[PDB]
Amino acid sequence: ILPDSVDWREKGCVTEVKYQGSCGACWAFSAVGALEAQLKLKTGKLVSLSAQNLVDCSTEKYGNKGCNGGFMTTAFQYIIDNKGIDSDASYPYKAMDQKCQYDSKYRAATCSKYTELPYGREDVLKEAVANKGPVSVGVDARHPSFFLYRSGVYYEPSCTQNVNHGVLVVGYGDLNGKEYWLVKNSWGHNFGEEGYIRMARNKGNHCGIASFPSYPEIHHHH
Amino acid sequence: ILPDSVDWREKGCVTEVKYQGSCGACWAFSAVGALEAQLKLKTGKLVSLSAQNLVDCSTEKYGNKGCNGGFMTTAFQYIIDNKGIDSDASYPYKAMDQKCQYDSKYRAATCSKYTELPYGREDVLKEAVANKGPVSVGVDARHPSFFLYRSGVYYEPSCTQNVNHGVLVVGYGDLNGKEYWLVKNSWGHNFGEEGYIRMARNKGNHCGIASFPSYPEIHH
Ligand SMILES: Nc1nc2cc(C(F)(F)F)ccc2n1Cc1ccco1
Repeated sequence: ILPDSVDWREKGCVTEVKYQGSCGACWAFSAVGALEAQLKLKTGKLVSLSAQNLVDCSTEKYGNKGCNGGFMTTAFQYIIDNKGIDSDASYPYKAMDQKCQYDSKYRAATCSKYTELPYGREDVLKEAVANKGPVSVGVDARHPSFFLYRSGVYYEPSCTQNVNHGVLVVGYGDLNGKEYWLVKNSWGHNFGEEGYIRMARNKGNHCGIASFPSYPEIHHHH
Repeated sequence: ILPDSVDWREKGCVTEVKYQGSCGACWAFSAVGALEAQLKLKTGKLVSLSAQNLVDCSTEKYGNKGCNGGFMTTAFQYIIDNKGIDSDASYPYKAMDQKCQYDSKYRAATCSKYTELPYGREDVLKEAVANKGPVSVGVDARHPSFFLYRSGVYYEPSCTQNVNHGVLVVGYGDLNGKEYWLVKNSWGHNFGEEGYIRMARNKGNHCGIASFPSYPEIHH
């Protein structure tokens, strides 16, 4: 039976909010945020993983376009196929397309698989957020109400299920009975509530938050 | 000689900042803001003009796509061709595509002509803002730095001269040695400084602000 509220920040499973600047790397930040939590759960160590490693290395054979966008699922697939991802410390974020510079010497995490949740199932997304960890999702972020959000529970009647922005669901709850998803963005600590947005939950897959969810798992490190 | 600083809000030539919502009508808000200023300068009365009238009626013939974007200059051409535009009060903004509902009986303004300024010429834009009125421009707004802007003079190293968002230049000045354009947006009061942004001026056509400037005129 699921908790009424979850916040993976309280379990030490969520790194500081990142700023993607003028590079469309939301998909890469979403993916490494999902994997960071799995690394903490497995090892007890919270380590920022390299979004830049994904931008530079999870490219055309993964359907991804670096600063012009990508899939969280095919990011996880790169990490599986590459047998690792570098720490952010070793392979820092530059907000631009670079040649691949992955070095196994600075590998900080691996990925053995990823799980894709069923389209528009907010009940199933709630289970995965409670029991597995933070979940990579897409939202429709193409609304001034979204990018000028300051606080409270975001609800936008003009929102669609056509997602265009990769974000991380790190919990859920309710604010005076308005249910929400707790979403970590990569627009820096000045966006929203110190980089987070609470987005309407159980309002018909609002902004497509449950449209294409996925989460990675870790098997071996050595 | 041109003034050091200009602000057309000081002459009562600028309406309230509007909120376009989820409809890409920035081109329409920019076009009516530039015409609103000429209407005040002509009649002495400040009247908000119908961005919706443009979205609905300045369509295929003007290369405009309503909530999917358009051009301030072809909007001015619609007003010239149509022999008017309704007030915002008579033809309210709905943030969606609708059938043309223009009615000459609620006409609040006309347009006799529009002028397009030369590409990249911040000196010529300054002359127009000083001597003519607010100028419709496009900027490159596709930068988190732009939509997160809170105060000061916006400078983005990643900005390009490929413009995508219509806005209105209502002045210029110098804040702490940073030259700026004073820009009215259509993202409501929670964007920037109560709906305005100061954008870097004389920094090589920053964010394309002087790429495609235009202003309308009224004769009667
Ligand atoms: N002339 C002109 N006005 C423009 C307005 C916009 C804006 F998005 F801000 F509304 C973007 C481009 C614009 N151009 C250039 C052009 C020349 C042929 C096609 O487009």
